[PDB]
Amino acid sequence: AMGKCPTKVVLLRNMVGAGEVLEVETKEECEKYGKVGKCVIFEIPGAPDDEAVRIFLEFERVESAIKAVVDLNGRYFGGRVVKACFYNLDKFRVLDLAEQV
Repeated sequence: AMGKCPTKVVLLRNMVGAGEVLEVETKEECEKYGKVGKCVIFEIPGAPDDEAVRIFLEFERVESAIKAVVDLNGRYFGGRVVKACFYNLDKFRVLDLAEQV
């Protein structure tokens, strides 16, 4: 599974439903793990409520991404259980953000 392979890009699922609108706020929260290159919120218009909103964080170093996944996977956030994993760097760069993880 793509989600298990360590990269600089972290995918956060089930952090919020559709919607609200966060990119600056999540990015600011994830600075504790290290420098964040960018943050992309992608909404799948399907879609199960715990998979509708994908939040991507590209860290400047892989160390920061790993720390974030370990710290946030399984975390309780406003009644929701967050799923954190890695995402393929190449897929992220061409904005192919709907891949199975």
